[PDB]
Order: sequence, then C-alpha cells, then structure tokens
Amino acid sequence: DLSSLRDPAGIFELVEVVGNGGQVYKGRHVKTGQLAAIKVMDVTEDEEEEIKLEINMLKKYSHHRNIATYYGAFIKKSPPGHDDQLWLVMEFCGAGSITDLVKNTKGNTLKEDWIAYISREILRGLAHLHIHHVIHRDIKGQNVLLTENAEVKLVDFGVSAQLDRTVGRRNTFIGTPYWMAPEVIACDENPDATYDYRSDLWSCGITAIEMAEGAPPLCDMHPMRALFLIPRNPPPRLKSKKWSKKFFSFIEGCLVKNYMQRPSTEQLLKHPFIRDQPNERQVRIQLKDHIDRTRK
Amino acid sequence: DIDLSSLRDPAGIFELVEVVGNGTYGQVYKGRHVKTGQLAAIKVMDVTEDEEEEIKLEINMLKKYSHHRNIATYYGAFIKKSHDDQLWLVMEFCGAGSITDLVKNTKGNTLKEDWIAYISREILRGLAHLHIHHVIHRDIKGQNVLLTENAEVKLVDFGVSATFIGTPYWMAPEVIACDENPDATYDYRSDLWSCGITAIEMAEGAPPLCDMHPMRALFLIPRNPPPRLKSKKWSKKFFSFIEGCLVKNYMQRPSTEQLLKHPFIRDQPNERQVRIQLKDHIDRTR
Ligand SMILES: c1ccc(-c2cc3c(Nc4ccncc4)ncnn3c2)cc1
Ligand code: NA
Repeated sequence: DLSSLRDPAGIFELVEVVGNGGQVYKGRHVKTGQLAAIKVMDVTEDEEEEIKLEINMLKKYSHHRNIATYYGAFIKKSPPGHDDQLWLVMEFCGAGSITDLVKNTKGNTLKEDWIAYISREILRGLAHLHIHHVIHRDIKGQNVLLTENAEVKLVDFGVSAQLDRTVGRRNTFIGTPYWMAPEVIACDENPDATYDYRSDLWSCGITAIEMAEGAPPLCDMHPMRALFLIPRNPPPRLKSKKWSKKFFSFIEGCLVKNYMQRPSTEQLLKHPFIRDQPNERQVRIQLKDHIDRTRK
Repeated sequence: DIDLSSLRDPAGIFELVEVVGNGTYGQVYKGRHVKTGQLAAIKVMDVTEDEEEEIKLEINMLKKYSHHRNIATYYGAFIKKSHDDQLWLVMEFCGAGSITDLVKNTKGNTLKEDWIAYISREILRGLAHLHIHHVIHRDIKGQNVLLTENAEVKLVDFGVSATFIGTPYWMAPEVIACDENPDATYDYRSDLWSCGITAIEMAEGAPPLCDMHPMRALFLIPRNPPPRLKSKKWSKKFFSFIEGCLVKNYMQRPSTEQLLKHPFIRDQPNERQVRIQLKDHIDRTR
C-alpha cells in the first residue's frame, strides 16, 4: 500500500545501519526475506498530519528498471507524548552509488562510453517519472545507484510527494547547491523558485560533468557562493578538451540556463551521445568487472 | 595543532549510548566516560578525504576556544578505525537539550521575558569570548544553544565557523550573497543578528519567516526590514534589544560589548529566581 500509514510490523524490519547521513538501514521484507533500503526519521504528531496531506498529493507510477522501487511509507509509533518514526522503503542496490564509482576509479574520471551508458539509464528513469507527471528533484551521483549486476537505478524514497525532504527538521535546510538548476534558486531575477520536470535535465548534465571529473562544477566554492553564481554564470563546461564533440554537445544540451528553452527528456534520449552506443554490451561488462574487483 | 594520526581508539575510554541529535557535519551521541560513568556528548563524524580538513578545524577551534562557561567544553578527540574511519569529538554533555527544544516544550511556545533576558545574556557572553579571540560562530540559532541540567547556558558547534547549506532563518542579511553584495562580506556582528532571531524564537516559538520555504527565506532576508515581535505585550526594553540585534546594515549594528550594556541584558534583578524557574522547568520535562 502506497496510500496508507501502517505499522511496519510483519511486513518490514530493520537489520543494520548503513550511514548516519537521514538515517538509512539495510532492511528486509518479513514475508519474503527480500532485502530493502529503509530511511528512518523521527516525526512529531504535527508532521504526521502533514504527511497525510502529502499522501493525497501523491501520483502513481509503475515499477521501472531504472528506478529503485519505492515500496511505501510506514509509521512505527512510540509511547504517547514521544516522537514516532517514519519509514520509507526502497529496493536494495549493493554496488553503491555513481559517486562511489567515480571515487573508486583512478584519476576520478569515468570513460566517456561509461558516461553515455549511465546517463541514458538516468534519462530513461526520468522519462518514466516525467510521463507520470513527477519531478525527481534530486538528481546527482550520490542518488544514482548500481546493483550487483551493473543495473543503474535512481533513488526513490517517494519522490512524488518528497516525503524525505518535507519533515524531520531537515526540511528547513537549503542543502547542497551544486546540482541545482538556475530556476530552483531564488535570486534577484527569479524571486519564486519554480521547479519543472526540466530541472532534472540540468541536474542530469551536472551529473555527467561529475562522472567526467569526479566533482560537479564550482565544488571549490563555498556553497553559498556557488548558489549565488549558478543563476549568474554562463552554463558550466567540461575543463578538459579531450572529450568527444558528442559529449560536449550533450552537456550543452542539458545545461541550457533558461528552463523554458531546455529540451525534454524525450529529446535528450535521442541525442547522438545517448542514442548511439556501439560498445554498450562491452561497457555493461566492463562495469560488472569493476563492481566485482571492488568487492574483494 | 592536532594531528589525526596520533588520535587513539576510544575503546575502554568512551562508549556511545544513544543518538541525541545532529551536527552541521556528524551525528551527536549521548556518550559515556567508561571509567567514571560521567556523561559526554560525542560527535561522530566519518573521515572522508573531502571532509578531512573540515573535521581537523572543528577539533582545533573547539579545543582552543571552549574554555569559557558559556562554551561547551572540549574533552578530547578519538578515531575508531574501520576503510572509512570514524572520528569521535568529545565534549561537555548538556543534559537539558536545546533552546529550540525548551520553547517547544513550554506551554504556548513562549518563554517569560526574564528567561529570555538571562538566556540571551549567556549567549552574548559566550559570543564576546569568541569575538575577542577573533572567532565568529556563524551558526547561532536555538538549536545550537544548549542547557545543562543546572540551567547553565552553553554554545555548541564550530562546524561552519571555519558543501551543504544549513537552515537560513537565523542568517544575517550580509552573509547572503546578492548583486550589490556579491562576496557576502560580514564580520563578528553577524552573530548578533542571529542572537536577535534566537530571542524572537524564544518569544514566539519560531524564527521570523518560519512559514516560508527556506529558499524563499534566503531571498527575503536581505530585502525585508528588520523583523519585529508580533505581540505588543513585551517591554520597551525587549523591543529595543531586538531592534539592536537586528539593525539591517551591519555597519551600524552595535558590538557584542554594546549589547551586553543594553538595559534588557544588563539589568536583571530576578536572575537568581530565573535560574530556579528554569531548573524546575527542566526537571518537570524529564
Ligand atoms: C536532548 C537533545 C540533545 C542534547 C544534547 C546535544 C548536545 C550537543 N550537540 C552538538 C555538539 C556539537 N556540535 C553540534 C551539536 N553537544 C553537547 N551536549 N549536547 C546535548 C541533550 C538532550
Ligand atoms: Na567551558
């Protein structure tokens, strides 16, 4: 059930922590022993009403192989007066993130045809979200996961209502600015930060720079300074001239400043850099190897 | 200065009990000194290559500048090796939680004006100590102002004193970059603004602009007039203290020393009684 607020008892249970940060657990399905990732946050009773409202605002969308499947939201109550707990459950991916991938690679840079393959998977996941009228809102290397089969999946802890960004005294945080499109940043020219499905495509382009260089543009900058520069700077660029013409054009394709003039997911899926991948099979293999030697 | 290599494993020295809160970077635990049972707050930060120097700095500032009754005292630092090592930053445990906590657990989410005068003064004394050492806290807010079980007031978190942007609601106008302020130039008086907002938080239960999206608050703060208390009940002194913390242009905002001489801060006759009222309120919430 994706429209309810049940107790996780008998359906899901926690086994061990992964990282402190939201707090993420390695969990399991009780009735089938299937592994799942579970985000656990403390919520007040005032916030629980807020998430009831947001469950109403949810949009439905089927499973999709480029999205880590969102299994639903649960609440594990505590004694009267104390803060309860919100669980957000999602498919488990054991090969880590794309950021881990680029860090666990010599020179902190991926091969261009790896970037092409990964970028296309992100786009296909996003096409599925956008065609069902949902913005992802947080595309970056950290939020793109590899499975133990070189499958690339977007993190979904309920992106439709953004439940993991809306409550738990972390919702008052501005967060990391490096993957933000110009239009989501309030500034002198844009007093109301509009979010659009095309915001994801800017972040997608930033994620491509991240794969290519290990870090998003302006990573050397204090985050408040970057937030100021992003709506003001011309579109960011790859530092090195080593890259193919197709790659530069794709980056330029994503990073159109004015979102009204930025292409849709469908258009970018047809971009020659994304569309024409002759070494795809070998790349899927190459990634499998990299995941395996890392595990030893 | 400290070197991360020399740091010992915490085993048999400190043990973690339970997560008690968060930091700018790192989870905060109610920890325990194994040999004596004495409590300590422990900040558990994962030592990555990117955040490796940010951690080093938080140790050094906490170590050198926490020798003042209004700064939560540095105990020591430890590393618990794993290949993603954990660093344990150990300091004085403030049992009563935060100011934000206090107001939200008080009836009608507001504190008596003389609780606010005492608490704000303690904040200002800790701040004066930092400023005279040429340190700017940079993240003063109710969540970083703590209370011990004895109603003592202590400043924590030198995290942003030296990649994520935190909450904006307590930021001074001058730390927010914009066209006529492209480099976000600011001084020690940034903290005094934040102290004003913290006082408003004690008075109303939330900072100004709390109903706004944080990104929208970031845009508004440099454009909006100084925030004002909603109610007309407060004294003339309190209004004037808030006005003084919240001078829009930091160039003519009073210094920490000047605000300590503000009658609202300076003249506290019921101080003795306030500490008792506060102590009681902490006990009735436990
Ligand atoms: C209930 C909730 C939180 C506390 C608490 C948090 C801290 C703390 N937190 C931080 C320390 C350093 N940096 C950020 C936070 N430091 C020192 N004591 N303490 C007590 C107590 C009761
Ligand atoms: Na001290």
